[PDB]
Amino acid sequence: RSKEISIEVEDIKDAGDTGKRLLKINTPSGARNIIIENEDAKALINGETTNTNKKN
Amino acid sequence: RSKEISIEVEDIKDAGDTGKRLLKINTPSGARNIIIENEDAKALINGETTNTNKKNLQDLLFSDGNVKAFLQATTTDENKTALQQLLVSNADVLGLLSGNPTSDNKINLRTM
Repeated sequence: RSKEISIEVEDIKDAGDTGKRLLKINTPSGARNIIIENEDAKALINGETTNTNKKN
Repeated sequence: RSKEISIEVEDIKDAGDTGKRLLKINTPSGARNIIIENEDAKALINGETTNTNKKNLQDLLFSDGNVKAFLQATTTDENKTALQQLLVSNADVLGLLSGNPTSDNKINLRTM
């Protein structure tokens, strides 16, 4: 009868929507895409800014 | 096989690598260390920036190189010429600010 019963993210009944997205994410870039909504701030944190991002 | 299901993070089969690291983390600082890969951006968010972090953040924030030199408080004579042009529109006054006005600038500055 198995040994571990590896649950999945959606089995965690009091996890939040952003919380489940973060738990599923594999890389730091993916996490930043979830967490940072302001596109200019995200661009700064990614070290990749256009002239429009810089002005903003 | 059953007492209670006090599962652990690695029992969650479809959790991602970053997702499991975040679920295990205890503090906001730890979470920021996982999520933010750019060291200059992480330093800004932590409110703890070196002069190198500041210069690198200025590179992410501003496109104009003459403006960037001004913000670093280190300007060449070429940077100064360009910055003068952002600050003053009169061509004869720009001649004066250069320290080397042309003959025409000199005549016009006296008239002025």
